[PDB]
Amino acid sequence: SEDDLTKVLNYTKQRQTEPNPEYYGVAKKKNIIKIHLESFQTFLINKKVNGKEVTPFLNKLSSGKEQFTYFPNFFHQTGQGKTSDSEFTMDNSLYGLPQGSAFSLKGDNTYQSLPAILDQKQGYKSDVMHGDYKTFWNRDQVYKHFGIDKFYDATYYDMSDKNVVNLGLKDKIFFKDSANYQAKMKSPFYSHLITLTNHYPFTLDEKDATIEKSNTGDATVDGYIQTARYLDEALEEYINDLKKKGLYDNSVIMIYGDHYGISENHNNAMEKLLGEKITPAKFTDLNRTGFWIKIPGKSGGINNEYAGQVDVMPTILHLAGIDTKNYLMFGTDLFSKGHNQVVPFRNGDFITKDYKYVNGKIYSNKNNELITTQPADFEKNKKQVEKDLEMSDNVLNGDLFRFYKNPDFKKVNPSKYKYETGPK
Ligand SMILES: O=P([O-])([O-])OC[C@@H](O)CO
Ligand SMILES: [Mn+2]
Repeated sequence: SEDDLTKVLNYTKQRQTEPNPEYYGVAKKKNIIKIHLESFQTFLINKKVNGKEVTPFLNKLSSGKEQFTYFPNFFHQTGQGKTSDSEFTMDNSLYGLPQGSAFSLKGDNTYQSLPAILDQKQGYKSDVMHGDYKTFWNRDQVYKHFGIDKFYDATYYDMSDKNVVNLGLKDKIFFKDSANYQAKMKSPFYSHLITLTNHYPFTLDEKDATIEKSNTGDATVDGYIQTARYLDEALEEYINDLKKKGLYDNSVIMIYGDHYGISENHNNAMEKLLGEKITPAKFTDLNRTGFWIKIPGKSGGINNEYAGQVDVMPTILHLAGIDTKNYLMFGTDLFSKGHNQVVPFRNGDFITKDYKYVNGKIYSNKNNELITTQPADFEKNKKQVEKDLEMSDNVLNGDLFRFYKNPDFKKVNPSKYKYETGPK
């Protein structure tokens, strides 16, 4: 069993990259704000419906002219855990499980998570804010194992009828109250805001909508337009509030969609919306969920690197100026020249710069046309993908961090974390 840990540690060594000297430690001890966009897909970026931009603010950020670096080729790598899978991978650089939810099933495993590393190395206090109750997706248990200090769940927000839609709190009230909670925190903090409104079935009260539905006839797709617009507006206003509170300029700010909102069940309506048949290759391309990052002292831009949510943890750690040689991680720093441009999907599909592998076939990214002559690096890349998923599963199924005496990590005591019921 310590042998099983050893094999995984050895496996993750070869991909390790040196930080880019232009980015290394540039955000040391700066506040880090992480904004989750529920069910957000980047096919929305620059999209118009009835002549109106669905997501006008994120369109500005995605221009590269607004202090954020946008990655248009950034993919979620989630499975059945949905939001919890995305959270898991964002804070651990490990995959979720092939079936079921790592949060629900591995909630008392041992972890060496991002928030705990930031606390230990640099005195970061961590928090999550979310307008649902704390035991959904077993977050109450899981976050103590991650070493998250505070969890502002639904009990920190007014959950009256006028304030809720679908699963709970409306994003505009969420961001407004959350900005006010962040303004009262001590620096350095690591704050994760998880939104809720842009969630299946994508229902929005008429009085809240500012764009009309598309007219595909598919209620899911047509509704998604309105909730996506609403989230875009909530976010624009949130960024405004940060600027007013003095929490914008000197914060690392990251924004990301957690996973796709529109499944292959809606291929008819998506063909109408996007004006193209939704083939398996095309659906794979639509799994782009986006990453936007603003780093103090650095200009924004567009970076076309193919990458996944596994790459976020090592990127943040290198921005903080933390040496990561001893962390068991599957991703690599987005800003390093050695970044590994292969993105495994939970189902064994994967994408690279040049081609994608989807249900046992290879397609060129240029045109999504079938490739018949195997690329030079295909067997190497396919093997990496398969071994990545298997090795990550070995960590979760063997609870392998139990056997790791890591010179750069003090074991978390989960009983030291408690999330009290809020005033609301
Ligand atoms: O996992 P899902 O269903 O996308 O997200 C739901 C939640 O985050 C609710 O708390
Ligand atoms: Mn989600």
